[PDB]
Amino acid sequence: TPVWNDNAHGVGSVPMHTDLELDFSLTSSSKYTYRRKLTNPAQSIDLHIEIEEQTIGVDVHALGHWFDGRLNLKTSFKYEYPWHTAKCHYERDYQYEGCTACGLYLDQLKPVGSAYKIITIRYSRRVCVQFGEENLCKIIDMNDCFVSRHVKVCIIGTVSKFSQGDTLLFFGPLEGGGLIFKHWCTSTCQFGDPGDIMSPRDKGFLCPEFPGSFRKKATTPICEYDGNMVSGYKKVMATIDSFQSFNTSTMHFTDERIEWKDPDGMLRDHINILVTKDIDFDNLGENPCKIGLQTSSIEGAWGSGVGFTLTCLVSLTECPTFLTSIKACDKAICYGAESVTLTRGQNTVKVSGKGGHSGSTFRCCHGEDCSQIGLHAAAPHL
Amino acid sequence: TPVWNDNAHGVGSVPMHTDLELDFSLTSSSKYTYRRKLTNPAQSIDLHIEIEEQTIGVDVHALGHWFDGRLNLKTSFKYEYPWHTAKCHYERDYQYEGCTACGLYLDQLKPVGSAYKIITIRYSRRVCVQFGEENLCKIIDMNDCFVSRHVKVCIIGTVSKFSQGDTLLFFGPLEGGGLIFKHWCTSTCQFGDPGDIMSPRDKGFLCPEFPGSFRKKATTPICEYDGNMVSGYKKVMATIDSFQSFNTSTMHFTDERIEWKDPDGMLRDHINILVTKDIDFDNLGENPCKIGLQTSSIEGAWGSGVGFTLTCLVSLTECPTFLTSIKACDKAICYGAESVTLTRGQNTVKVSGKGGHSGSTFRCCHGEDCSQIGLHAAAPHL
Amino acid sequence: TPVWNDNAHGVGSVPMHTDLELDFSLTSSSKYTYRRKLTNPAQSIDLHIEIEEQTIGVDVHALGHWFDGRLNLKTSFKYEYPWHTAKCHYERDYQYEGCTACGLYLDQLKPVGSAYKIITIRYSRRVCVQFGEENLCKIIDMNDCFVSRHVKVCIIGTVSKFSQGDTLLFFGPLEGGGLIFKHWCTSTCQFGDPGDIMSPRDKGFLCPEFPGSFRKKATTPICEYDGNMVSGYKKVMATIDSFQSFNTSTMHFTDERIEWKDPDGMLRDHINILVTKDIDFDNLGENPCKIGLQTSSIEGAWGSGVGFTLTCLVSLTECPTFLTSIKACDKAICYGAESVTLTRGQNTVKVSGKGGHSGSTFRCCHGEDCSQIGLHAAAPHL
Ligand SMILES: *[C@@H]1O[C@H](CO[C@H]2O[C@@H](C)[C@@H](O)[C@@H](O)[C@@H]2O)[C@@H](O[C@@H]2O[C@H](CO)[C@@H](O)[C@H](O)[C@H]2NC(C)=O)[C@H](O)[C@H]1NC(C)=O
Ligand SMILES: *[C@@H]1O[C@H](CO[C@H]2O[C@@H](C)[C@@H](O)[C@@H](O)[C@@H]2O)[C@@H](O[C@@H]2O[C@H](CO)[C@@H](O)[C@H](O)[C@H]2NC(C)=O)[C@H](O)[C@H]1NC(C)=O
Ligand SMILES: *[C@@H]1O[C@H](CO[C@H]2O[C@@H](C)[C@@H](O)[C@@H](O)[C@@H]2O)[C@@H](O[C@@H]2O[C@H](CO)[C@@H](O)[C@H](O)[C@H]2NC(C)=O)[C@H](O)[C@H]1NC(C)=O
Ligand SMILES: [K+]
Ligand SMILES: [K+]
Ligand SMILES: [K+]
Ligand code: NA
Repeated sequence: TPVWNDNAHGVGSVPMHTDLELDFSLTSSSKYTYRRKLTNPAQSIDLHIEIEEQTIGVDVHALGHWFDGRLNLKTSFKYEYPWHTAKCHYERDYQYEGCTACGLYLDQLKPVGSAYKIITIRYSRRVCVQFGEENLCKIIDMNDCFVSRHVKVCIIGTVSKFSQGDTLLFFGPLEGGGLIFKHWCTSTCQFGDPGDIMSPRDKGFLCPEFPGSFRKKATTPICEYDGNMVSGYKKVMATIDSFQSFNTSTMHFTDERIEWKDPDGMLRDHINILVTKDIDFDNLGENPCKIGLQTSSIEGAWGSGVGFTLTCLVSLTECPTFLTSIKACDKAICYGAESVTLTRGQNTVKVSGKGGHSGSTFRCCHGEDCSQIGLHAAAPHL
Repeated sequence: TPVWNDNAHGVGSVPMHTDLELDFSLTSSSKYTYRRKLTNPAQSIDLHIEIEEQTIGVDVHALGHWFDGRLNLKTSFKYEYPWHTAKCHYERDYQYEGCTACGLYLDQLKPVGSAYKIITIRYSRRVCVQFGEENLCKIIDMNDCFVSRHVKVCIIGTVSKFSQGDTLLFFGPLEGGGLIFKHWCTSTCQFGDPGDIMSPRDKGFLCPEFPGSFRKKATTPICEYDGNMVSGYKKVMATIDSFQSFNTSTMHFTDERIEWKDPDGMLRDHINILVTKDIDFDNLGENPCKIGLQTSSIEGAWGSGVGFTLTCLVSLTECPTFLTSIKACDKAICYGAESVTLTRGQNTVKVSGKGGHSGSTFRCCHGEDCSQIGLHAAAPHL
Repeated sequence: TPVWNDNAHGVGSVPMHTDLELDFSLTSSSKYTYRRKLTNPAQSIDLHIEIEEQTIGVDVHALGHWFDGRLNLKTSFKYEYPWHTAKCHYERDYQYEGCTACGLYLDQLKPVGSAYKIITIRYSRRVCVQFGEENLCKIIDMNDCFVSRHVKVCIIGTVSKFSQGDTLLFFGPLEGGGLIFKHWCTSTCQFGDPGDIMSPRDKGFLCPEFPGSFRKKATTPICEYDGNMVSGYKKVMATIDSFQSFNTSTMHFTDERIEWKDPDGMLRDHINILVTKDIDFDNLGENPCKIGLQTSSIEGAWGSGVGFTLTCLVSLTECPTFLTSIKACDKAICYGAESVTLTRGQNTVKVSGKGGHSGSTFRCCHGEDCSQIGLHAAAPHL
């Protein structure tokens, strides 16, 4: 007969047994403080609420640096091309009757920015509530709720600035801001594209294609190339106003993740705060079920839009069944979650996730509780 | 003087005459159940609420299968090319002083997945409410409300995973999941692009372009082609981690539509449930207006991002005017809606819609009531 | 000790001291009216609320007209090409032993539509509230709240139809509707792309690239070109159902901005209206701080996805500190905002914005109050 469920984050209330409601639209980039002494219609309760500015957390794959460069054309006339040491090149031989060779190569290379592929975007605010001698702080994700015996704080919002798959480019001492690219080259990079010339890891260029053709023109042959000769950096700069900038504040780069506070004050979210002074709220997720967790296996990749899957062994006691969520987390960041009705005893639960880095150990978690160890996922782009 | 309007789905309440509020953030992929006996401060009322998991419904155009293949180059030397039977080919003749022909053709073709263009995305939850001997179930769209005399259930949420225009690729026995492509080729498909080699309907390939050039190189000429030789499937697989996967559960494919439950447990929506035990809510859309409906004509297409327009003849009685919505629906799925202030008597109302398939008969509907017949739209991509 | 903050738009209420709540999901394209006489459990208060249809305001850059055309190939044999007057052309000379010239040129040019790049998208509803002899109307942005002593109206919603960076194409007497393009050419335009042939300002074509190659074939040489010969307009029309249409009503074009009401009746937003008859709401943004404003400088561009930055000199009196927002606005439209904790006396505040046109004078604003003059930003695409 029981059907315990902790996936509901919120409260049941009797509107006549509630004492205070705060309901408002708040600038995303602003904090908010509320302080009041709650008195009886000779004992007072101190209420102190602090809501911090909206933070964005983006799980990314670092793509390395984008480069500007010049495309050079050379003519030579077995026996190797004069330009052979160039990493990025294209050639055609005209031979017989040794050869007579046309070559293209990139040179005057210079890094212009660092690029990051968006894997996941999540917004949150840190919320702290003191009610009497109770003090509790929690990072509340947008579209989730802070729940306590006497106070509920729900945040509801939407933002459409960034999308999964976008590429963020930072031109310099990041902070300040960057550009969003919606069409950074991936499966085909041709010279001229945004993202054309990349160095994924300081060494090794991923060279673009040169889709055009050579031609040979009473003396010496002269080579011509009839494709595009303008680098992607130059083409983008020539129409820079076509691209979308964003600004940042208090940036924090870590491996495969960027967090910051977006200072765009045009954005708002909705905050609702409900307080009951006497009779406790009915916590909708209250239950007597107890969960033990450990990892079993993992497959897939960090830093990947495809992602990974963490297999968890989950033990349920004190309930016949329990509808809940099992998460894949490491160091207080969660990368995926699976809603599941557990049955009493052992359960096997697969959790699909995305994000993290080579050093991540993805743990099986329930609420704030996690397994003793996590598992590493595989590298992407092998 | 009257200005009846049923476009407001919700209630007016006196907060002191309300008995229970449930307010919470719920895991999108989780159900929720609430059961309580409502008692007087010796007669009890059974309250039973069942909210089902979020479902996504996507109106799509089935694009057929994407293929891998190999690009082959041949040299021949009136009188037809040795490779002439290949559906996808490209040739250049070098003649005079019969010809001497260079050819490219695709072969070793193999279907790798089924592709679907997103036309419309809608999320919903089925909500069932028992209050006493009243029992009512309704599919509630995200950002709409369930309304009854004693209970309101509103769902508010946002999801940004899928966008109109995205292409979904399913690699195998769909269920499990798929990939999202944001740049599947449409107006120009070149060999190497995602979507390059398609078969829209099991027969007939839509062949990609081959943008490169041929060249002819003491004996026989040998042809060369200087464009890309790697298929789009291979190029995408080589950088697969650049693309975004999604997972699915309890899939249901129908013609030009896919429905499933997304098991991503990181997503949440907001649920508000308000209950009045005694005095009925004021239903904000209550009215005495009566509507009769029939179709008049249709133009445009199913399976199209451009869409169709259904013209409806709508009769209004019992009101001088009525602000309401007229919808284009078939088999309990609605594909478009027009808000309109009807005037007493006959009205002509045009409803713009998107989606459906060749067998769809788009009917004129108001609320749960529809015309006796619907009209077929035209096919896309003719 | 004080920490005044006006970034919270909303109210604190005691639920037992509130008299009426309206909560509902409203068709985006519908208005809503509520009229009631508020009576004591012999004096009545007239309540009259009018909510107007959702309006979209899009800051854009007008891209000029897109053209259809025909690609013509000519052979000629110092001394200028027969086709030299064509604005869009491509040539290769085959010379020595004067030249023998192959040329391509565009002709039969015809404008097919007007294109606009989306810079910013904002939705709003006009809300008017009469409570007794108080009457107040305000344009309320989605996810903001109307706040007065006796009535709060909050709008919460999300729409995903348009994105920053999309290109809107209007084919004719705009109104009716248009097409959305997610991949309009920017940094590289090749013949065949959406956006290939543009005229930014009635004179001057921005010509596309012709990435293919010429070749020369007992008499006269004949030129061939092996690249794409089909215009972008024709290629798009050939697969028009792949693109997304939208409809419009009561359009209003101004320089670099378009406003309209989207008649898509499938879209809804959420409206909450709370009324207290007797004791005034606690306005969460109430404060005694007083602000003076003037511009100091500006940099950056109108009509640009990169944007501008307006530097404001802001004087704070009557408070030691004040957390608020300073905006960049002109003629009752705001283009950016910065949340800031001002300190008593002078402050320098930088406000990042996007949008506007050459005639815009961006002013420093707080609430409904603005500086006496604004500053012009620079043109984009110079
Ligand atoms: C959720 O999806 C993952 C992802 O794997 C799928 O990705 C799709 C894009 C598509 O390519 C499909 O063919 C592919 O299976 C599933 O994980 C995969 O499962 C298969 C079969 O068990 C394994 O062979 C893969 O190694 C494995 N990959 C990863 C990264 O885990 C997963 O099964 C699916 N369901 C759940 C509950 O996570
Ligand atoms: C809503 O838009 C449709 C779509 O038709 C428009 O699509 C735009 C993308 C653009 O190309 C524009 O030129 C085009 O008209 C309108 O329907 C069309 O209306 C015209 C004129 O009556 C007819 O000739 C078309 O056949 C018709 N097409 C379809 C599919 O119905 C429609 O009028 C407009 N308004 C409403 C209220 O639906
Ligand atoms: C908010 O961002 C703007 C935009 O300028 C940045 O844009 C990024 C896309 C990237 O290219 C980065 O290199 C670039 O600085 C900042 O404005 C710029 O600031 C610099 C340094 O002071 C000036 O040299 C530029 O002229 C100026 N441009 C504009 C349009 O204002 C701005 O500083 C930043 N911060 C704030 C608070 O607005
Ligand atoms: K080439
Ligand atoms: K070609
Ligand atoms: K060329
Ligand atoms: Na070529």
